[PDB]
Amino acid sequence: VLTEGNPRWEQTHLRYRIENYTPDLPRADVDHAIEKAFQLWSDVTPLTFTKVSEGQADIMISFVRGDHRDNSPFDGPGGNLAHAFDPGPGIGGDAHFDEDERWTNNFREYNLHRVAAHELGHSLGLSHSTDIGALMYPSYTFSGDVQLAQDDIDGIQAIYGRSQNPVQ
Ligand SMILES: CC(C)C[C@H](N[C@H](CCNC(=O)OCc1ccccc1)C(=O)O)C(=O)N[C@@H](Cc1ccccc1)C(=O)NCCN1CCOCC1
Ligand SMILES: [Ca+2]
Ligand SMILES: [Zn+2]
Ligand SMILES: [Zn+2]
Repeated sequence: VLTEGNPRWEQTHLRYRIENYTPDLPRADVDHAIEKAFQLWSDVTPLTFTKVSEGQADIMISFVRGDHRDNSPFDGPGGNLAHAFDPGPGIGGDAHFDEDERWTNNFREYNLHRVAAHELGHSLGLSHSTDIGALMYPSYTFSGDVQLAQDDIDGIQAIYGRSQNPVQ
């Protein structure tokens, strides 16, 4: 079961920029994990996201460590892995990834795509789920696959509406 709060982007076409990259995995793997995480939400709602190299983007992603000037510092390896801000200007919608963690793209601890998809749901306005199988559950889990559970479909669609088009 979810628990939704309030703020939500009053525009269906957002833009995002990936400020920097983890030296842990190739640039293309980072770009693609982020892209694929956005693609999940886009599959069930009328939202659209566009990667931007520069200019004003709505969602700014960055890998940071410890105190990164936003009043909520990271803790090093383990524990807090990342965090995103709910819809709004400035840091609203932004997502920071704890650089102290090793970011992977497989079963090895801390699959970037699995954490990014979770965080980005926050940037859209999603609260957490109680359902241990949903994507918005409060702690990291990797079934080997990352697809929205009913809880996630329901929570996000309640805010933005459902898609018209099928999926794949
Ligand atoms: C679900 C995850 C993919 C993401 C999750 N990230 C955040 C955690 C809260 N971080 C955070 O910084 O919260 C306050 C905040 C929120 C927004 C902006 C600024 C500040 C979230 O999704 O709400 C996380 O780091 N969770 C940690 C656990 C944790 C939770 C909150 C705070 C600190 C640690 C985790 O799963 N880490 C995996 C290891 N463990 C640790 C022990 O329990 C079993 C899981
Ligand atoms: Ca950490
Ligand atoms: Zn931060
Ligand atoms: Zn969360």
